[PDB]
Amino acid sequence: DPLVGVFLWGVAHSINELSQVPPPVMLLPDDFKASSKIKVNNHLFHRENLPSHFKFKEYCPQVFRNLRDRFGIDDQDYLVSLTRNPPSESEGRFLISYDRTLVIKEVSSEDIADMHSNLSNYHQYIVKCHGNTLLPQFLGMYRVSVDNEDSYMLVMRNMFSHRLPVHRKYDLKGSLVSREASDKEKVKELPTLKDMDFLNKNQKVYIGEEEKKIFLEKLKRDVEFLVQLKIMDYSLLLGIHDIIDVYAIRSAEGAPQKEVYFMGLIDILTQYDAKKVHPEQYAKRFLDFITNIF
Amino acid sequence: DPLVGVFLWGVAHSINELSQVPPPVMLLPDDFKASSKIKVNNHLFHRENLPSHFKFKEYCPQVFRNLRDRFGIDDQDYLVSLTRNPPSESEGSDGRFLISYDRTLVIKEVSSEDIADMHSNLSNYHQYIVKCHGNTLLPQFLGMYRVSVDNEDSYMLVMRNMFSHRLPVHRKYDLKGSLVSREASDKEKVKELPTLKDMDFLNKNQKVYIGEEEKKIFLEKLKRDVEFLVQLKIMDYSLLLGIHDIIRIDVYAIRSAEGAPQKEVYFMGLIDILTHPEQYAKRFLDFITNIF
Ligand SMILES: CC(C)c1ccccc1-c1nc(NCc2ccccn2)c2c(ccn2C)n1
Ligand SMILES: CC(C)c1ccccc1-c1nc(NCc2ccccn2)c2c(ccn2C)n1
Repeated sequence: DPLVGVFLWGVAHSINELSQVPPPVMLLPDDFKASSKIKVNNHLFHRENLPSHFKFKEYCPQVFRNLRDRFGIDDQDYLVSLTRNPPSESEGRFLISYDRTLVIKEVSSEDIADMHSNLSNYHQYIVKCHGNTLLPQFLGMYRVSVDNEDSYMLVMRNMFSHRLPVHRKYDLKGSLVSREASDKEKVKELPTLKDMDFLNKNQKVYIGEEEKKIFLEKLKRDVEFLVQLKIMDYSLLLGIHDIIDVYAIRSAEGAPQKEVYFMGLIDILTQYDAKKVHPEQYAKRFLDFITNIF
Repeated sequence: DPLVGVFLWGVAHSINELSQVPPPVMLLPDDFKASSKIKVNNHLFHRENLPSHFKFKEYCPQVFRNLRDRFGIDDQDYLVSLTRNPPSESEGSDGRFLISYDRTLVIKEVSSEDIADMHSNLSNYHQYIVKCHGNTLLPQFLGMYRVSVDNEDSYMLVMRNMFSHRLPVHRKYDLKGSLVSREASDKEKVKELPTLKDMDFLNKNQKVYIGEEEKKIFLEKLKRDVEFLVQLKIMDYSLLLGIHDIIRIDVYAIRSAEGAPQKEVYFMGLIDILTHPEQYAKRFLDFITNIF
């Protein structure tokens, strides 16, 4: 595909540019309004793999580089992960690094515009909690272009594992209205189940009091932050593996199952799928709901 | 300097793109109309070394890559030579003129009008080079670029150095064999290594002593080189002649004969070039055949 080829070229190009720049000690207001653009135009050359006209734009290169650092990702390992072997495509557009450490989700221009408003607060928040959050870990944000058709790509750390594959998968909002996976959905090998499917299966999460106190104190301040930003309609992604992964929690010793849990916050924007009441209230309902999965 | 920074960035960038492409076995007519352009534009990012706005264009990437190959230059060694260390500047050309740190390459700024002319003859030049197996007194063109910094485009042209990477030139002549007197000005002769001309050559009574075998070869080369320049309707070219007195790769170099009055090394090749002419050639050949 052209869009992926240009994307992988652009990542390689931008990481190389950044190796020349030394990392600042401190970000500045302008670093969050910054970009790097490249317009390439090969006439009667290179016919292989890339198109002859394309653009590539990295949003806030200094901020994303600092976020990669703060989430313990090295710029060379980031490049290796996205380019050394091609990413796989999952069901817009939604790709996983060969090594299954990273996720690349196509988004809309209006999504990029939303991301820009809160990137500064997000950065402050990340510094303040030392990269330790259930929120998505944003690693980079790009606009690849092919003949005046722009496509916005957004890279996040995978909330799921590089090794242990997910057997069951839930999107939990704690809605008053029925949240049920449709029949169309349940024909998939690993379908995205919802609130009602969770309650009907009588699913519980068994992790132990120490681990749970930590997880819920994390979720509380993550959610308080989302309220602060006047954001809502987020879900807890919950993946379960029946028998470095920053979102993973082992089953307690007492547990009725040898299980590993993967939990983090998501959105229509940040969902692990292709692109398709007051916020203080949404939070309280949401927290009640997900406090009762243990 | 911005222009050199962008130039060296572009060379590195263009050689890297070419490492992805495998070299064709055969060029096509389109390879000689081809180009690679890049416009970079960083808003609020990294006002350091490169500017935030610039373009870079490589003319005929496939053709210059084939020419580098045909003149026995490896694309990696070419990149190493232009970028590993910064080039030095000389001030004897009508624009910028740089020498690779390793003194194997020369980078001469030219004009848009020059580039337009030189483009039309690159195909015939390529034919000619294949036909003579890279072995010519003409410049060995290795690459051809347009770096742009603000509104201001500057066309750069890379050639193998006709002079040496080791043995430095002590004396230096530009010979046309003009009807008018060609004389170095007084301003000039104050320089450490001045560019002397026809009349200065004749007055100093300079001769070139190389031996009849080596001279027959050199003159048969110059004849077909010059016949080619006529074919291209080109004139106002000079023979560059540099001399190393033995008091202290090089494809243009010839050692003094045994019988010679001096242990000297000569560097000769054609310059101010790839674009009445029948006349210019005859005068030019007569003149330079009489330097031996
Ligand atoms: C806090 C949020 C992660 C974020 C980080 C950086 C910069 C901006 C944002 C953002 N994220 C959106 N959604 C994604 C989302 C929301 C909640 C949980 C998980 N993922 C947003 C907005 C504004 C409207 N929407 C829909 N801002
Ligand atoms: C065109 C050049 C400006 C020039 C004009 C008149 C007379 C001489 C020269 C000259 N030619 C050098 N190189 C040999 C060379 C030149 C061109 C192509 C290939 N090779 C020079 C310098 C200074 C250092 N070098 C190495 N000047």
